[PDB]
Amino acid sequence: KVFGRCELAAAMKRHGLDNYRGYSLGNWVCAAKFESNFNTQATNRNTDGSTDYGILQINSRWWCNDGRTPGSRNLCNIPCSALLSSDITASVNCAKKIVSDGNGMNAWVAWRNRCKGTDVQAWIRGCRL
Ligand code: NA
Repeated sequence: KVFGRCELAAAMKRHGLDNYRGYSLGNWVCAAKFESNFNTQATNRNTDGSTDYGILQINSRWWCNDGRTPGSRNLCNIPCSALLSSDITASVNCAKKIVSDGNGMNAWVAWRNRCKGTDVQAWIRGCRL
């Protein structure tokens, strides 16, 4: 599924991401834009051989099981394929554990490089929330 901007904003809000760990909804929509372009089926291979899955590009190195990332963990206790679903529940549940891990949204390097400190409120501008 390719979400619309306000569509994803509404789905993240319903799943309790708005201001989760103090991160306004626009931070989460910004991160999704640059991680996945709002495509739930997005997958990208890392140099270390781990893969990033779904709207928030959650890494098989720690958070999900894909069966092909040696010495990795599955801290969200999910198959990585669950992060590609048109239903974002699994991605949002796992993102709550990642952002709780001590470094907030800096875990998403594209958030740090492209969203952090910017006018993230613009990402939810005009959305009926
Ligand atoms: Na893993």
